[PDB]
Amino acid sequence: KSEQFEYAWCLVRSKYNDDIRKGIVLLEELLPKGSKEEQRDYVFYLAVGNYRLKEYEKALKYVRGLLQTEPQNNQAKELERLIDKAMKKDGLLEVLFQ
Amino acid sequence: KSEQFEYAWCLVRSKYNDDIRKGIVLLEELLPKGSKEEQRDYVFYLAVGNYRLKEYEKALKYVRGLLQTEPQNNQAKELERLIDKAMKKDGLLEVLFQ
Repeated sequence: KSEQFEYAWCLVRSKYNDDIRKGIVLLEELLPKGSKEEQRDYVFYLAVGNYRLKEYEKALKYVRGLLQTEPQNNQAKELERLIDKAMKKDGLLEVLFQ
Repeated sequence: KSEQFEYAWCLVRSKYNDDIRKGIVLLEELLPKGSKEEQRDYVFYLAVGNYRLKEYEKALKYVRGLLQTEPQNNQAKELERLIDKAMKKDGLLEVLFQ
């Protein structure tokens, strides 16, 4: 189980979008199985994976879910601040042609 | 066993040089364990991993070892032709200051 995560961790790291989609799904499967601390890590990495796929909605959903339980996790705060920059630049680009 | 390779396959794919070094080592461990066909695949991927680490010597050692048994594997031939281009450009760059 602690190695089924390492696989998904490497997968959510990969340069190929398909390895990333596979990495999330393995993390979504490992999520109810997990412990308190394990779920906090899995959720963080699900936000990382969803962000690397421009799925910024779902990525913000996780990182805020974690930030409600851990308001002072600075790495979660930094990941939420990176999701906000991508979304506001993306929203600017969308409406550039009016 | 057929999943200990998938891990190392994803690892030898990664953007991080340390995940790659780990991926090779897992493939070097899986190499005697393997079957005929499995060893041919592992060796191919060891050449891929060693090439992505600029270890072009070791990468050529594998891809030629495979090419001796499989002279017509075109993917092994293409990987050996990519290792030759990297080495000849690298050798040109080394001696640019004379």
